[PDB]
Amino acid sequence: SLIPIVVDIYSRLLRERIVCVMGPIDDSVASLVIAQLLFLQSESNKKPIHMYINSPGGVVTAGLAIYDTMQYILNPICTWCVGQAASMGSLLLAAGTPGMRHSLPNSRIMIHQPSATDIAIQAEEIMKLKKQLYNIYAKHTKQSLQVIESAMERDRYMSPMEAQEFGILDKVLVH
Amino acid sequence: SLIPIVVYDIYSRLLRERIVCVMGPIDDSVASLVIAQLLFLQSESNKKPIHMYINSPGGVVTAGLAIYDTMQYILNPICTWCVGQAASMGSLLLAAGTPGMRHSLPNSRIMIHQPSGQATDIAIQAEEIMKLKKQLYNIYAKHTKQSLQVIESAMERDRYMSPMEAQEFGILDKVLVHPPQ
Amino acid sequence: SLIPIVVDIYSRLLRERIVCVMGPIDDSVASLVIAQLLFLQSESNKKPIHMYINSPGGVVTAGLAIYDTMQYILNPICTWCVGQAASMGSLLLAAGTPGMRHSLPNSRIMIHQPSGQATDIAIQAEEIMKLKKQLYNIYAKHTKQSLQVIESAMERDRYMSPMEAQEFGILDKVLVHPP
Amino acid sequence: SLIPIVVDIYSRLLRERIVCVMGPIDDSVASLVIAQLLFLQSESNKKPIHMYINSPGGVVTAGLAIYDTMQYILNPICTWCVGQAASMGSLLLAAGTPGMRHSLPNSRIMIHQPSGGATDIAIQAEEIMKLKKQLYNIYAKHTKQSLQVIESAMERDRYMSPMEAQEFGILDKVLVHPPQ
Amino acid sequence: SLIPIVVDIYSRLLRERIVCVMGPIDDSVASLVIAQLLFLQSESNKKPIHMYINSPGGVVTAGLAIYDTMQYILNPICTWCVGQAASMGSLLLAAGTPGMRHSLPNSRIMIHQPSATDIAIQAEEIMKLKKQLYNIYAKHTKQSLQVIESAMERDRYMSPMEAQEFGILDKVLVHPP
Amino acid sequence: SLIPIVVDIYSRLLRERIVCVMGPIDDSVASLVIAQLLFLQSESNKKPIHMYINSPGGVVTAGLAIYDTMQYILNPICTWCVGQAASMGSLLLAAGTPGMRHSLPNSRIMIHQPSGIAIQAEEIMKLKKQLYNIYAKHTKQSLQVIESAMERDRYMSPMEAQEFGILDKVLVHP
Amino acid sequence: SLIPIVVDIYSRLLRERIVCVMGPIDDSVASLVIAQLLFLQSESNKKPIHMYINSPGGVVTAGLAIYDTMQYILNPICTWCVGQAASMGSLLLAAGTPGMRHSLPNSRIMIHQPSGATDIAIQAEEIMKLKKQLYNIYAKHTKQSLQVIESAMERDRYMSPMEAQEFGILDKVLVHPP
Ligand SMILES: Cc1ccccc1Cn1c(=O)c2c(n3ccnc13)CCN(Cc1ccccc1)C2
Ligand SMILES: Cc1ccccc1Cn1c(=O)c2c(n3ccnc13)CCN(Cc1ccccc1)C2
Ligand SMILES: Cc1ccccc1Cn1c(=O)c2c(n3ccnc13)CCN(Cc1ccccc1)C2
Ligand SMILES: Cc1ccccc1Cn1c(=O)c2c(n3ccnc13)CCN(Cc1ccccc1)C2
Ligand SMILES: Cc1ccccc1Cn1c(=O)c2c(n3ccnc13)CCN(Cc1ccccc1)C2
Ligand SMILES: Cc1ccccc1Cn1c(=O)c2c(n3ccnc13)CCN(Cc1ccccc1)C2
Ligand SMILES: Cc1ccccc1Cn1c(=O)c2c(n3ccnc13)CCN(Cc1ccccc1)C2
Repeated sequence: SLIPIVVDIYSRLLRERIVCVMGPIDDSVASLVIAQLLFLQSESNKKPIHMYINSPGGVVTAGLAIYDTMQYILNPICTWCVGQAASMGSLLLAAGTPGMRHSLPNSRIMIHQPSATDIAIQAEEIMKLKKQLYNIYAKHTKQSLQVIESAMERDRYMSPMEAQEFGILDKVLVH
Repeated sequence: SLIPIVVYDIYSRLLRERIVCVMGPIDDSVASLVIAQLLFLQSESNKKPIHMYINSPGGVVTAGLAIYDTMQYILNPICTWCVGQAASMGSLLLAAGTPGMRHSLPNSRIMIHQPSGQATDIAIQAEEIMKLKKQLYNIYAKHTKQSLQVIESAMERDRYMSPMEAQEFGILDKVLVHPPQ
Repeated sequence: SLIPIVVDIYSRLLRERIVCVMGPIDDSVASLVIAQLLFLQSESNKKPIHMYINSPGGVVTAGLAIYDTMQYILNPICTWCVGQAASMGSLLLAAGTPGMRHSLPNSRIMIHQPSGQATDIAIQAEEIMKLKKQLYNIYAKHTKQSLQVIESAMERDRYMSPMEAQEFGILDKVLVHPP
Repeated sequence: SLIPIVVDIYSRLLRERIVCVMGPIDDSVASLVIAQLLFLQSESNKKPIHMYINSPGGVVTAGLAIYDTMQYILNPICTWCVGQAASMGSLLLAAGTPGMRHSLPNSRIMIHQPSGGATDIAIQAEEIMKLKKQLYNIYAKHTKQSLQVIESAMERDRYMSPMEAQEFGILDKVLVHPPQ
Repeated sequence: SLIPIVVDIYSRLLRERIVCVMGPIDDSVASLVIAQLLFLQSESNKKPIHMYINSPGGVVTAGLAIYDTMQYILNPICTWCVGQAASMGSLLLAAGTPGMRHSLPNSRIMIHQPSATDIAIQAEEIMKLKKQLYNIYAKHTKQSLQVIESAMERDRYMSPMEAQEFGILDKVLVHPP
Repeated sequence: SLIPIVVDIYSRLLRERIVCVMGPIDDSVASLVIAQLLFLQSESNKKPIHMYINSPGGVVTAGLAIYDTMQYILNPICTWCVGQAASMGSLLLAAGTPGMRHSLPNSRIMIHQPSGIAIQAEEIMKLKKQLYNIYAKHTKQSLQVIESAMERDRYMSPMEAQEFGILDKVLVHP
Repeated sequence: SLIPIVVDIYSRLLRERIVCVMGPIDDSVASLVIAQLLFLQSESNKKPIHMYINSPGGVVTAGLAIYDTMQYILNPICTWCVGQAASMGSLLLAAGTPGMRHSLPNSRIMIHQPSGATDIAIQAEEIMKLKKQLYNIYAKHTKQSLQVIESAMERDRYMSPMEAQEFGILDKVLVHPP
């Protein structure tokens, strides 16, 4: 028992121009997501693309690959948080086109990074990655580096409204 | 190991009947699957009822809340049906059905008590577990019409309800033995 | 090596309106049996449905889900025991339509419940007992035996012959060839 | 191993009305064999069915499920022992239509049952004896040997040659080349 | 794993009437080989059947199953040893139709049996199987039982020419005629 | 779930003349990449081929197999670093056609090799020297610069990769 | 990996008469390679076959199985070393048709055998018999003396393509399409 067929449902979502990041982020997810984003831009570089995010996070470099692809394509991107968006998941959520970042009412949003890496790396390198995340979160939340760094220190989740206040998303909708 | 074929694919057939199955433990991939089916069925007709079959011991809370938010999101009425059991997040989805359209078979077991803990994708702090718990208190109260204190006390009891008890408590609306007609 | 093709045999059985409970019972089996039963009722709610049972038991709640579905649908249900029907398997066997519960001559039938899968999640003493009582009532309903008779019999760790099962009220007919 | 294609080689064998019981016998093998036997009966309830046996034995109840099915259907059944027919395997071999039970020349036949298990769930001492006595009666029925003879023979932990199995009543003919 | 398509390589060999015993021998291999042999006979009980052998051996009863099917069918059977034919593998190689048992130049051939298979069996039984192997080898090589028993006692491989002298095969070929 | 269908998604990329080196490099990855490179050349020995690299590295000989095929085929090869190009990954990135080596803004490049198929000390060193020569050929740095730089256990940004000669362009938008 | 489709990549290579030996060699690989070689011979007895070799070695008897098939078929065989050709891999590389044995510039070639390979454990005399067969094969195709082969295979080392050329393992090292 695996995937149903419709009048494949995940292919159906791709016809809707929906890209799913609904799990832990690794290099395989990144490749699949990136391949889909470039394909949808080709079908149309003006029509919006929709990203469904239900991820606890994952590999940083895998997440930044998706982010860079989101920034590369010309399409407006509507991000949708369902379930949760934690760590790199919340970075992709905040990277949506301004005005088009949404969450469902009961989602949980976390920008705190966990205590991840394809290979072992040095202290100076984890900190360079961390600082890249600070700049991206700052860019898209309109918050200063300081309040980003301090907020990412708190090991906690935000509600959709808190995330809206903080600048991670724009709209919280029930229907 | 083989999923039989009909006059094609039994589970594709249920989906043509607008039937979605939550028939096991709930995790992120189940939620991904259910959610996609609900949004698909809505697009075929946003007024025609959808039916959700629930035989689940529970699972990941955020995955269950993902399904719950999608249930409340779509315009369709939703009939929930409990066969076997609806425990933990399973009973939440059962109680989240359209009022008057929440059913159980006669011998099912319903539990709103949450398990002591794999209801998390990643380990979390004490304060977050409590925020999630209160989210559940509010949802059970919203759909059962019981007060917070009644829900909080009831969820502290490690027990299952019978369908008739679940009906009196406001979790479901009718217990069926045979089809009306 | 795995499942030939008729000119799929299990899909052929489903054309015959045959449903298979041929292994241990869990939520996955229950979901598949239930989907088939409802599908067959829609093709026709009067044509008999046939359930083949060769099972050592399984999850109680999953077995009750099948049982409830059997009782829900309009179709008459012929139950056939090949090999054995143990624990929840004998409950489904006994739940067939009166006069339509069968067994092959050398099958083994046990209504004794094993000690201690059994449940999907761990449960309290009171819950295990409430499940046991649901079995008592079902067995009493379809065998026409009193509760005390059921409770005492289910306390014996033994198997029955098809004949003993007929005398006890679990099945109606024991057959060697097409009756 | 990956089956080739001519259409699948095993679906081709089913068109020839050949059912294979190769390897150990469990509930899944039984459900499959039974389904094939009932299917072949429907295609023609008089045409012989052929059963190839290369098995070391297996679950008793599963073996009896196949056996009862063999006795249920109308069709004649030819049994062919290739390699070995041990324990429940030799019971299916011996349950073929009288006169249509065969073996290749170098096969090994054993009616002795294996110690311990053969069982889907653990069982009491009285039940295992009940099942054992069922096997005595089946072997007695088709070999035309007495219960005492069967009980004593199954106590010996040994195999038979095809000709010993013929003289004992398990099979009817040992073939080296295609009969004409 | 990644089996290429030819406008299925292993089904192409079956069209050529080639059966493969290309690994260790167990009941599943025997079911397949036997099914293919009977299929090929039915398409023609006169045309030769070819058996490619690169096997280290395996289950005795499984190997005897194939052997019996080889002797059963009417077709002449050409056996071909590529790589190695050890234990039951060498028996199948030797069971080929007289004059049609071949090997490539660098193959290794062993009639020595390895020191469980099938199920746990008694001492008398394993000896009965061993005696069945002696007789088979003695039939197809034309050696006496004494010669067979002593040769199977040596833990060693033969070259194709040694196996030719011994009677296990008839032709050692480098290239086609 | 597995891969989606469009009209498979990676077969679509191949129709675009895109080859993916999107994970750790091993022999199986090498044989697949190689076959796609030779196939694309047959389709056309003149149309650019694009290589997407998100790799932490892998087997050296496997990576050199890919590198040699890149240098063999006549096509211009455009390399694109997304996420990271580390160890052999950064070598294939630098092996692109001059002027056609790219990276997205937040990628990480590392030419340091990892400390680690059961070979002798002389052979590990022979292999390392081959990497030096290759990096020196395509970055236009001298060997001493390559050897000292590969000693540092660090990652480069795309911009320092550019000034070092690993890539040519850092793109943000089309 | 997930094999892509073109309008299967490895079946496209086989239509080019390319057979791949791109990993460790075992009876499974040999069975497949042999089947491909005999199929391509029937497509044309004389058209060259191409063999891509990126292998660390494998079972000796499996390797000799492929080698015997290579010498059996009438087709000329072009060998192409990419990545590496170690132990039995280098034997297959060296077994190509004289003048048609190739390597890319950065490949590594090793004729030294490993110490551990064995379908079934064997005696000491047998493993030396096999070793002698490898000696004779390498001698035949490199045109070196047995003594030269025996000494070289002691040295636990890899050769460069140009060093394999002057030893007689291959004939051409090329960078771009000739
Ligand atoms: C039409 C189509 C369909 C599927 C995928 C791609 C395309 C078109 N298409 C591209 O989108 C790009 C390139 N390219 C080459 C030939 N066709 C295409 C070259 C690289 N470029 C930059 C890039 C790389 C990775 C991530 C983000 C951005 C994008
Ligand atoms: C027609 C169809 C078929 C299958 C799937 C989707 C659709 C249509 N369709 C949507 O239903 C939604 C969006 N969208 C964008 C393009 N097409 C669609 C965007 C937002 N999304 C909100 C959402 C997400 C998860 C759970 C609940 C609600 C709904
Ligand atoms: C036509 C068809 C085909 C396949 C499967 C079902 C159907 C028809 N069909 C039903 O049988 C039922 C419902 N339903 C909704 C749309 N179609 C159907 C909803 C309620 N359900 C009650 C039930 C649930 C579980 C177990 C037992 C009984 C029965
Ligand atoms: C025509 C056909 C094709 C495939 C499978 C079955 C059939 C016909 N067919 C039966 O053979 C039987 C029943 N049945 C009901 C509708 N069709 C059929 C019901 C009872 N069953 C008894 C039995 C069961 C298992 C083992 C041995 C004997 C036989
Ligand atoms: C036409 C065909 C196609 C595939 C497979 C077989 C056949 C023909 N065919 C047989 O060859 C045999 C039987 N049989 C029955 C219907 N068709 C066939 C029954 C007896 N069996 C004897 C045997 C068994 C095992 C090994 C050796 C010999 C041979
Ligand atoms: C047309 C096509 C399609 C797929 C693959 C190849 C081809 C054409 N094609 C070649 O490209 C090459 C050879 N060859 C033989 C028949 N067809 C082809 C032989 C030698 N090989 C050299 C090589 C090998 C590995 C890596 C790099 C270079 C190139
Ligand atoms: C046309 C074709 C296609 C695929 C496979 C084979 C053939 C043709 N074909 C043979 O090549 C051979 C035989 N044979 C019989 C019927 N067809 C064929 C018999 C002997 N075999 C010897 C051999 C075995 C292994 C390796 C090398 C040589 C060669």
